[PDB]
Amino acid sequence: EQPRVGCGAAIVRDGRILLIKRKRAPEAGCWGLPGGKVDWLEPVERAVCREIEEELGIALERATLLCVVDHIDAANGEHWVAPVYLAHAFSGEPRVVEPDRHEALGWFALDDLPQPLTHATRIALEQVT
Repeated sequence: EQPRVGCGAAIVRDGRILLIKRKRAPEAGCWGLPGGKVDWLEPVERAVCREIEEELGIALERATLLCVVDHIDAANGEHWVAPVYLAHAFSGEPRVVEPDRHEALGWFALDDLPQPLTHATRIALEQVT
């Protein structure tokens, strides 16, 4: 019926980005930015923090707006619009908190990215560098 609101985080340290590999559709088997849906009555920035905490077990500090991703896929019947925030700083150490949803995690150099990447990640990366 109508477009849904998502969000994401581009977590970058030392010219490397933190990517997580999805097990489940959509975009199953792709490496991508952490993120997810914004909940009813939740500010978008509190959603980025919560969702990265839920997925990676870390707490973002000082995340700034980077871009907005259109995820339009008429064939599979979905439309998400997803603001993506850049973060250089956080507390805790990243881990796959939910083994049912993700099966790998890593720091990758922006010139040597893994494949395949989620659409959201390709668009985000065109902004960063």
